[PDB]
Amino acid sequence: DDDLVDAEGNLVENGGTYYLLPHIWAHGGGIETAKTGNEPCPLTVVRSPNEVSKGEPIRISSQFLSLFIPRGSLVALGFANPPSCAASPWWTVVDSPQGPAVKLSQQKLPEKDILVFKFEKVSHSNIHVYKLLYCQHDEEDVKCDQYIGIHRDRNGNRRLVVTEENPLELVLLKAKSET
Repeated sequence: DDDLVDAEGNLVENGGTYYLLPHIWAHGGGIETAKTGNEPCPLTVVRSPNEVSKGEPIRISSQFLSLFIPRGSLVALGFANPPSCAASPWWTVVDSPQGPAVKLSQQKLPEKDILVFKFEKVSHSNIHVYKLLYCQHDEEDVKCDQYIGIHRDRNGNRRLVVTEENPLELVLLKAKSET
């Protein structure tokens, strides 16, 4: 086993709630939502610009029943307290002209549209730091070949989108609670 480890050195709990913080202190705060484009409400998943903000507590749920999250496990990521307009907490990835973007949804999605993420251990770190991969279909299965990074839009929103150059790198900090 090489399970996911949180920021304090304890195994990440499956289904538990964590703050998804940048490894580099100066790179902003935790994850939250913004209302962008023609969205009717906040459905865009973004990173807070406030370095002191832990952002929202995020549920990290494996495809398995286990207590912890094994190496190479696909996960679904969801807001413990999502905007009222989202039908569920879960993040999904929606294609667009500029590329896949991380969003919330106004309907309930099938598990195959939310179990699309995987954390990947970053080499050369003392603290457990992970890149976040997006896993598209291998037309029957799934393949995690793209990374999530940030794209600051003309309004300053630091949107989580599929990236090419600089994957974000996070540390998972356990939250006092979710709900």
